[PDB]
Amino acid sequence: PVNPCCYYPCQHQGICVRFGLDRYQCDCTRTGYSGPNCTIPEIWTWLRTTLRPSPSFIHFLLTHGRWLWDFVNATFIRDTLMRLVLTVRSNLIPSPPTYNIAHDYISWESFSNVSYYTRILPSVPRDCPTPMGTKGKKQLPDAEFLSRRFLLRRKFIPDPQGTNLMFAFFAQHFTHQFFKTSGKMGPGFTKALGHGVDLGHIYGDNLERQYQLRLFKDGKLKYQMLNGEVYPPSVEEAPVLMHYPRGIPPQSQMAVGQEVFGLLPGLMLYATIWLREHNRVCDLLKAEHPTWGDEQLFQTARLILIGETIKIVIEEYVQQLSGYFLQLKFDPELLFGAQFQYRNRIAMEFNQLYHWHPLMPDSFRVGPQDYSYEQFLFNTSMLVDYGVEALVDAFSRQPAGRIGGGRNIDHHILHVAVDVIKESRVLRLQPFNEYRKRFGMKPYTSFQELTGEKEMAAELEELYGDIDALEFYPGLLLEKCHPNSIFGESMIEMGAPFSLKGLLGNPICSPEYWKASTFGGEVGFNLVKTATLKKLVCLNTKTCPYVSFHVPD
Amino acid sequence: PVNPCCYYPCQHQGICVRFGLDRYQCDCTRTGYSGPNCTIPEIWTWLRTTLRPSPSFIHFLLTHGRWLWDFVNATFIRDTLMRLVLTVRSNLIPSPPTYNIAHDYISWESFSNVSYYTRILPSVPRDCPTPMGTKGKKQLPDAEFLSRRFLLRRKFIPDPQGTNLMFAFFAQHFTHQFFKTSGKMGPGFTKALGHGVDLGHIYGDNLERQYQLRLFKDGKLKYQMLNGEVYPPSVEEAPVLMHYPRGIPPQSQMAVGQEVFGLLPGLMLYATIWLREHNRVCDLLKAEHPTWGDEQLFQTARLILIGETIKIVIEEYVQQLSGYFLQLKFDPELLFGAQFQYRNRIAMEFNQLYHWHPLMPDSFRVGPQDYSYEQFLFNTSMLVDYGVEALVDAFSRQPAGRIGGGRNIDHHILHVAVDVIKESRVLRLQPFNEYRKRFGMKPYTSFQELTGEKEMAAELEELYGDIDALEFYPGLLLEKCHPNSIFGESMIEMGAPFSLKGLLGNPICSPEYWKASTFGGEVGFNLVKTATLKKLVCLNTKTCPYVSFHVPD
Ligand code: HEM
Ligand code: HEM
Ligand SMILES: *[C@@H]1O[C@H](CO)[C@@H](O[C@@H]2O[C@H](CO)[C@@H](O[C@@H]3O[C@H](CO)[C@@H](O)[C@H](O)[C@@H]3O)[C@H](O)[C@H]2NC(C)=O)[C@H](O)[C@H]1NC(C)=O
Ligand SMILES: *[C@@H]1O[C@H](CO)[C@@H](O[C@@H]2O[C@H](CO)[C@@H](O[C@@H]3O[C@H](CO)[C@@H](O)[C@H](O)[C@@H]3O)[C@H](O)[C@H]2NC(C)=O)[C@H](O)[C@H]1NC(C)=O
Ligand SMILES: CC[C@@H](CO)NC(=O)Cc1c(C)n(C(=O)c2ccc(Cl)cc2)c2ccc(OC)cc12
Ligand SMILES: CC[C@@H](CO)NC(=O)Cc1c(C)n(C(=O)c2ccc(Cl)cc2)c2ccc(OC)cc12
Ligand SMILES: *[C@@H]1O[C@H](CO)[C@@H](O[C@@H]2O[C@H](CO)[C@@H](O)[C@H](O)[C@H]2NC(C)=O)[C@H](O)[C@H]1NC(C)=O
Ligand SMILES: *[C@@H]1O[C@H](CO)[C@@H](O[C@@H]2O[C@H](CO)[C@@H](O)[C@H](O)[C@H]2NC(C)=O)[C@H](O)[C@H]1NC(C)=O
Ligand SMILES: *[C@@H]1O[C@H](CO)[C@@H](O[C@@H]2O[C@H](CO)[C@@H](O)[C@H](O)[C@H]2NC(C)=O)[C@H](O)[C@H]1NC(C)=O
Ligand SMILES: *[C@@H]1O[C@H](CO)[C@@H](O[C@@H]2O[C@H](CO)[C@@H](O)[C@H](O)[C@H]2NC(C)=O)[C@H](O)[C@H]1NC(C)=O
Repeated sequence: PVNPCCYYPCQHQGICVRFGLDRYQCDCTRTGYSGPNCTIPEIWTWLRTTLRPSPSFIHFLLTHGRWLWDFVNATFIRDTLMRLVLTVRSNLIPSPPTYNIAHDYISWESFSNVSYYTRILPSVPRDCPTPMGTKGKKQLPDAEFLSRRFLLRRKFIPDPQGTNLMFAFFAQHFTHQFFKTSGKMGPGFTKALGHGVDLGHIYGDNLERQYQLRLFKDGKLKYQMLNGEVYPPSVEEAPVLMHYPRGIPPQSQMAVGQEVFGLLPGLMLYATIWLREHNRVCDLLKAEHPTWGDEQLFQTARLILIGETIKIVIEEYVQQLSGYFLQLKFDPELLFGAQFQYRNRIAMEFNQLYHWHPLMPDSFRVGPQDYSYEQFLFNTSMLVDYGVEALVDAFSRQPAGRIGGGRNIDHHILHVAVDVIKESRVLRLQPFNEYRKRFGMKPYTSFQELTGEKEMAAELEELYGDIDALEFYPGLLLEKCHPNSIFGESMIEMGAPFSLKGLLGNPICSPEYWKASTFGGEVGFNLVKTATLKKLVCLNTKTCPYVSFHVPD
Repeated sequence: PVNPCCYYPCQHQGICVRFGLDRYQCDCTRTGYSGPNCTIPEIWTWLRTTLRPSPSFIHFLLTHGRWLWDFVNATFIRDTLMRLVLTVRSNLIPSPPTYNIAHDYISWESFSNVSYYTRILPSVPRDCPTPMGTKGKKQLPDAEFLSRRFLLRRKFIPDPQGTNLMFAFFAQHFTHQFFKTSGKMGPGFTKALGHGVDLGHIYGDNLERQYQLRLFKDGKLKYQMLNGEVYPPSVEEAPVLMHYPRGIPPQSQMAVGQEVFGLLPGLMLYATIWLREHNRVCDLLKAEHPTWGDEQLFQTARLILIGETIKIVIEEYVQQLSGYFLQLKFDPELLFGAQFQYRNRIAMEFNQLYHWHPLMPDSFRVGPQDYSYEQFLFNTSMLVDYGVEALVDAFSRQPAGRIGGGRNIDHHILHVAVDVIKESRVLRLQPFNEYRKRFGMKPYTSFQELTGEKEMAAELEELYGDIDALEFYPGLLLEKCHPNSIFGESMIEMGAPFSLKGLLGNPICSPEYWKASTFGGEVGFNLVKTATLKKLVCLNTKTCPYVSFHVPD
């Protein structure tokens, strides 16, 4: 017969389990629901559900009435909510992890083979009628067409919140620590073990590689001097696998710890920023700690930057993204009261949802100059010709695409979005609406309801046949935005839990790690605590330019 | 000058940090103490310390007055204490981990390179005057002599608590999951990634190896039929690295997942027991779940046995070891209230303290027959000639050495204890008395106080010069026992936290994992919950013999 699990009968996180020839059962353990499918609510659950406001409403409360928020921020309520935000959001993510591409059930292998992404919902069983469960047509909308029609940039739609390329690239740099999908093993698998903010894009994803980059004196990273300015070394001084155009592969060529940053100037830019940071830090340690070995100076500088990364990410990055009036606060001691696992494992759906290409503009403006994609991609010289100050200034001033809402990827990078849909189909990712459910939301009942506009709605409806069969990635980028947001409801609510668990699940946030000692004393500790995009830039430059995650005025 | 940290100035878990040319500072963050060395107690700490009874006293309460305990066990207090036991004990161990052989300071590498054991206290800095801090002679007592004199069995001292070889071997089997010290990388390093009860001694420490053992039908492990009895397959049917005497390396040769079990008959015995278990379980799954793949049947059987292992370990193993009247209880839901990290990382000191060779007897009695060490070690045929029932019966009936108290390793295996002291010295393990401190105890002020007997006391005293300089491993095995115990104060108090954190830090204990679903439903779940040494034996045999962790009457 039909695999019963193809109907996704078990609700509210209950686990579908096949029995006998053709039966199923749900595991409602700890779901707050009981009954055949986990839909009869417990005493308290039912109180919560009635008294739960909508994601939209909360969003509104947070984006409105600064008078109340200026007061809140000023008091401890800032910490009370920050804690709330941290615990309720985190909690929706399995820790320790659950599944992967091979196992649609907890297993020792899935727990211990750190080479996999995890997954939050299982796969569509291989044996289902329609390719995504029980509804839709047999064939699914042709990837290519789907993007052409709904994701291809018509005219440039700027992000309504003032988000800049200075942000965009940081977004890319940063994420590419833990998105390193494997060429050799294939989709579902990751080179970026560590699965978090390990800075394995500065330090390399392996010790052999990291060892090529280390200067081994005073625990510094290797570098080179071009125009009296510090930059990463060449592969001539640091042999190590870097994907680059063969052509000028010695000098001009650079090595960084993420084998892909050689490509776009904005990547190498941040790589330069952080390297200058690493060494600047060491300088301040060796000051304090003459007796310290090179190894210690290295490992400790690392920890500083890891901490520094997470502060900026939370208090600058996510602050800007969210457009909140609640002033976000990075402070691990907030979670010492709570029950939190200090471990992280990158999920595939996360991989899928962080494909923020729409941010990317039509061209790249550097003061008077205006560079084509053709001119910008692979530009081996652009970083060193312009100088970090002038490039930071540049990106800080140029806008970026409203991520969600649709029709907003520039045609150059459109094929990436196509491949994402292609692998989505390879990974057997469940229907969008099923993910809506798992992240607490109500599933959509129409395409018109998904994106509040008839044209795309009816056209999608015709293509997919059914809203339930609407795929995950399309779902995310086509959904209507809240008023004046970078993206819509489903992006926030599925994005948050992954992001926060990534950030706070880091061991350095742990009670065990989060001490002055661990960052070599107060100067270390306060470097983390007083971290700032503007500091990470200007402390490492001769000049201090415009540096921000939003365009001026 | 002298590295200030060689005095171990920072108390109560405060972290010594070198500053400038010759200064130090303590990191008393969250120690419950403040002041220069972390010795000025906080308001509550001071209340706890006054109101803390001695380890000895508690031990007495637990081993005495069954009338009170028969009542306690019968009520919920059994769970209240079991929880207490679990939380207070666990807590003394860093999670996430701290150091390793390379780093005497938290680092990303030490956090993420799972190839190391961790360590609870740092090393003796390389630059200290005496080889163990500031006291003792320059040279340390000659390993060989130290064992000859104090650890070599005179006459056999049986364990006063009735502990048998049936226990002894389980102890060895079990532990050798997570003690797999690496030949190639050297001391400080481990083949046994997983760092816990992963059953990587049944399933192998790698997927390539595990794949050689799997039958790949109905998710069973490969096997062979000798005398109508099931046993592990030969290397002819399962090629895979097994350390064995070259000689009869085809048939007669066996493969198991731990490359060392080929040696002693009691190891292969348990290997046989668990393999029979694995397949017996699969049989019961395939019954329920016809549609299930081979992969699922395999991963799930695993989880059952992992759970089954931990129940028996806690409720039978540690029960017997402890001689408690409080009836220990394996129940993960006990910790869902608490703040617990569901991760484990095997420490070196743990490695060091679990060298329970003294358990091993003078010879091996199998009913009428009496086998020399010469006859027992490497006996390729002994398992299959005798039959598991008759061998279980045998070990269940023969005693075992009082582990602590001294002078109790049989001369055959004495060199192991020598090597342990040798690597202790390689790993730069801190003084015994420093470990006493870190595990809450008061340091010893005399050798006479360590083992309450003048002869060994004054002789040690002369050899080591100072109690502070007394090494870790000697300390553990020479210390006086509580009345009628298998070992003394320091073994329990340093052993417990590691053991419980190993057991309960397992992901399957997690809220996220601990569901009927995860073990494929109620039959799975109850297999874990109703687990028993006696079941693990008799359900897999034609006959049911004497099977117990203690000798009869
Ligand atoms: C001009 C700038 C950019 C270019 C040229 C670009 C291009 C690409 C390419 C070629 C791929 C790989 C396609 C594949 O493997 O199928 C990719 C994937 C990806 N992109 Fe972009 N992208 C840009 C900006 C961004 C931004 C702003 C983000 C948002 C943080 C981002 C995040 C990602 C991620 C996370 C992946 C998948 C990585 C993995 O699975 O390992 N990229 N992009
Ligand atoms: C006749 C039985 C036994 C023999 C012949 C034996 C012998 C040995 C040998 C040869 C070593 C390795 C020496 C070295 O690498 O320096 C060793 C280490 C060890 N033994 Fe025993 N032993 C026996 C029983 C036990 C028992 C009852 C236990 C207690 C659980 C035990 C636990 C260990 C452990 C945990 C190690 C270190 C493993 C590692 O670092 O990987 N053994 N023993
Ligand atoms: C966990 O850490 C250990 C030890 O740090 C890593 O193993 C070791 O890796 C290094 C570099 O890969 C090897 O060092 C040697 O140094 C010279 C310096 O020029 C190098 O050129 C030589 O080729 C040589 O390999 C070392 O041999 C190797 N072995 C050990 C145990 O020291 C291990 O790779 C780490 N584990 C993981 C998975 O990262
Ligand atoms: C994590 O899991 C992956 C996938 O299970 C492991 O990689 C894969 O390992 C297997 C066995 O080592 C390879 O399978 C192939 O199967 C045939 C069957 O006879 C075997 O004889 C061939 O030699 C062949 O290798 C497979 O190639 C390999 N690659 C992948 C990604 O599938 C990986 O080893 C695991 N990671 C760790 C560290 O355990
Ligand atoms: C909808 C458009 C605007 C609102 O005007 N942006 C957001 O809501 C972005 C956002 C918030 C608020 N996240 C938090 O849940 C969050 C924000 C701040 C703190 Cl402190 C904690 C969580 C995210 C977590 C992850 C994420 O990427 C995947 C985006 C977000
Ligand atoms: C001193 C001799 C007798 C007492 O007569 N044995 C013990 O005390 C052994 C013992 C107890 C009690 N452990 C618990 O702390 C323990 C026991 C039971 C539960 Cl449920 C939890 C912890 C150990 C944890 C680990 C361990 O090996 C390293 C031994 C032990
Ligand atoms: C739980 O869900 C299952 C499957 O989704 C339900 O079975 C369906 O019953 C509904 C209404 O009673 C019908 O629409 C279908 O005929 C059934 N579908 C399938 C696939 O079997 C089941 O009724 C639910 N459990 C209960 C008892 O409410
Ligand atoms: C990559 O960028 C570099 C430097 O940014 C380009 O060289 C400059 O281009 C501008 C206008 O495009 C001109 O003024 C000059 O030809 C160059 N700079 C000056 C003032 O000398 C280069 O052409 C680009 N290469 C690629 C890959 O397109
Ligand atoms: C903390 O410990 C250090 C070092 O162990 C103390 O320094 C010692 O002071 C004691 C008594 O005052 C003397 O025995 C030694 O002369 C000192 N030893 C060393 C190695 O310096 C220090 O006094 C303690 N901190 C305080 C202020 O109580
Ligand atoms: C290993 O053990 C086997 C079987 O347990 C030994 O063979 C038996 O030894 C007993 C007495 O030692 C004798 O009755 C026989 O010689 C054997 N069994 C019978 C009844 O046939 C064997 O000698 C041992 N080998 C080693 C490694 O010493």
